Amino acid sequence: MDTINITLPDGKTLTLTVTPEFTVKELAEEIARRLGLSPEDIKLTHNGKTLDPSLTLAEYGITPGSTITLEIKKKGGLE
Repeated sequence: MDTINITLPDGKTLTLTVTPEFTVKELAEEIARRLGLSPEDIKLTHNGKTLDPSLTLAEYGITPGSTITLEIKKKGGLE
């Protein structure tokens, strides 16, 4: 396996390729470019734990062919 699935709040899924040389920040900027968003707002969550952009994908122990869910934070006003 070399492809991964990413489930967004819209309900659809996207297919991207992952490598041990790619970082969490790099992989996030690639997928975000197609959706028109910023990497500083999207957070990757796996097994209940979140992934940091400073670390690597091979440090967390992630493999291709797994299910990943992303989340985004929205702001309206003060109250």
